[PDB]
Amino acid sequence: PVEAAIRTKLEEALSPEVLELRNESGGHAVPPGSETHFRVAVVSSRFEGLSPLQRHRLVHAALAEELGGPVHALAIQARTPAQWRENS
Repeated sequence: PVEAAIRTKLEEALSPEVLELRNESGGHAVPPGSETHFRVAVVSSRFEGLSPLQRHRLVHAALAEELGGPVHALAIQARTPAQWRENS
């Protein structure tokens, strides 16, 4: 399932601390074995040194197949552990 796959792929790609994620694709008339449509939240030490928009544009342009490989539509939120530890 694409949530276990994107978990594994992002753990190979950007070395996470933490994730909270969901598929929305049970909302659509999509074929059996299809999970087209997705949401992610992520914490990683790889997301500091950056503006929030700057890092988002970096995942969206760099990692388009690494996020959206088996998923024809998805959205992210990307975070740092010191922000997540305190308040988000």
